[PDB]
Order: sequence, then C-alpha cells, then structure tokens
Amino acid sequence: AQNPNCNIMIFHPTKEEFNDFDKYIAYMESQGAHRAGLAKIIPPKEWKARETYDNISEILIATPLQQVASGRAGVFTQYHKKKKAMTVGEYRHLANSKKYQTPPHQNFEDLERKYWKNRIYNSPIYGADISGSLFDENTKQWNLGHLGTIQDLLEKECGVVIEGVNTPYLYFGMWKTTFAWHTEDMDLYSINYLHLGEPKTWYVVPPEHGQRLERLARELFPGSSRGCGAFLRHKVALISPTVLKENGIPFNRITQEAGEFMVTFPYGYHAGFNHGFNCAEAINFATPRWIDYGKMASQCSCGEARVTFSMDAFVRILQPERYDLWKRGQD
Ligand SMILES: O=C(O)CNC(=O)C(=O)O
Ligand SMILES: [Mg+2]
Ligand code: NI
Ligand SMILES: [Zn+2]
Repeated sequence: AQNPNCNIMIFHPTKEEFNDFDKYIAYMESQGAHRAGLAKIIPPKEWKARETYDNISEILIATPLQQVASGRAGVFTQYHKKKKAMTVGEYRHLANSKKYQTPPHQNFEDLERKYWKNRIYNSPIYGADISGSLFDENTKQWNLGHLGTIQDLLEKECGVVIEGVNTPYLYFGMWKTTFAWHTEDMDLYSINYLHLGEPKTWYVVPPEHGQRLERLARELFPGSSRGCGAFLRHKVALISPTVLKENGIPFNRITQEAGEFMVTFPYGYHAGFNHGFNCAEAINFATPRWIDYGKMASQCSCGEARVTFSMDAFVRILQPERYDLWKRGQD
C-alpha cells in the first residue's frame, strides 16, 4: 500500500506531464497521494496562469463576509456577517490597513502560533465564493475554467445525463481569514490555485480517519450536533492543531504559496487560514473513484447548509432514498 502513514505529498510534473489533467490525478493516486486527503502540485517552470495580475482591481466583491468568532481560542465557531460591496482594489487597501494587516513575525511557524492564539479576538473580512476565473483563455494546461465537468463524469461512468453546470470561484483573503473544517459537497475533489499574494496554511485529516474528526466535533460542539447529524456541512467549526493532538486525531499541515496548486481528495476534511492579502481560485471535480464516495456522502437536511443548483441531480441519482428529505432542507 502506497503512502501508508497518509503524509501530504508534493509533486513536480514536467511540462509534458502537465498536459493531461485526468492522467496526472490518477498518477498521484497510484503513488498514494489521496491517503493524506490533500496534495500539493508545483507547476513546471515553463507554465503560467496568466501574463500579469496588474489589472484585477476592478473586480467586484458584491458581498464581503466579516468572520465573527465565538468560543475559545482552540475551539470556536464563526458566522459570516454581510458587508457592503467593494472592489478588489478597495479590499486590498483594507487588508493592508493597520487594523487588518499581517503582524510582524519570524517565519510561518511563528505566524501559525499567533493565528491560533489570537484569531478569535479579531473579525477579518473574506471575499469568498465569487463566480469567475483569472486563468487566461490561452492557458491550456490546468486551467480551472476548462476542466471536464462533474455532470459529464457522472454521465460517462453511470450513463445518466443530468442538468447542471460546474464553474470556478474566486477567493480574496486577508490575514486571519479562515476556512472551517469541511469536506466538499457530495465528498467531491477540489483543486485550488493560489494566484497571488500571501500564503494559505492548510490542515487535513486522512479520509480513512474522517469519522474520528466527526466524533470529536460532536463532543466539542454538542448543541450543533443535536441540531444536525451532518453539521460540519455548515462550514462554521474550527478546532486547533493543539486540540486535535490532545484528542489523538490524525492530521497533517502544509503551507501553500503563490503559484502552487492544492488538490483535496474525496472525504478529506480540511481547514485553514490566510497569511495576508491573497487571491485563490478553486473548483470541484470528479473522477471515477469519486462515485463511491458520492453515494455514501452525508448530507445536511436541517436547512443550514443550502447549496448550488447542481447538487440536486447528484443527490437525486446517487442517493435516491435521501433525496426527498434533503430537498425539504433546500426548500
Ligand atoms: O481557500 C479557501 O478559503 C477554501 N478552499 C477550499 O476549501 C478548497 O479549495 O477546497
Ligand atoms: Mg479589474
Ligand atoms: Ni474545500
Ligand atoms: Zn444541517
């Protein structure tokens, strides 16, 4: 069995290996990369996502989200308070302001310590989930707007044609902006490219141990757990590495820098934070190996998780028993 300790693997494809996206994912899995839940891919030196980032300031963040925390430093939830629209240039200036800018620090580890000590005492503003792409149309390799669609994969594997579309999303971050512990919708893969700016630190639980993290979360968030049998689908709960170590939960950590891709694998729980002003692009995708995970994915039916149009068909075809209850949650 490859990668039996479930370590995060880092890959350096050549320009020739970067041509065929599906084939490279399957290669990484042949080496055990999925066992970690997360892998890093450093593009060949010849590759670029676009020519420059000099002309992005007029992108609109229609609904910036202020991430307000409650709890204790290592165990907290966050809610998202909607703020007035602002452009990317306005948001960058805000991120760089004395109130929001990254503090002086020695290295990534010192910054990680400061994040976990102090996060809860501040409310950073995140431009998340903005439909669009920063890949140049002429970039043919690993262009997250040109991937094979999940609807086409389901049709190729299972024969059933379904409605829905699959497009990428932009994230504009600042110091302390936070992504809560989650797996993807329908336990899909994700791919995330950090286009510019400061790093993103990730934490991940191996898929084979995801139920250990769920059982800890039910203990640490007991009201939320009574409200919903899949409350981590709400994407609001944070648990620190120190607390994970105290409770014996297997995990790994890694820092992504600008110009690097991260892939999350089916049922790989992940969480993390941004070091400073940055912009990332991400999308979900599927492979043949996903289908079995999609069929077994938990679902939120309490009303909180509310998701895209395209998840309807996935539930309807892969989980027909759950469909009626899940759809009530959506309505
Ligand atoms: O970058 C972020 O805020 C969150 N991204 C992801 O959870 C991802 O790419 O799967
Ligand atoms: Mg612009
Ligand atoms: Ni994710
Ligand atoms: Zn729920």
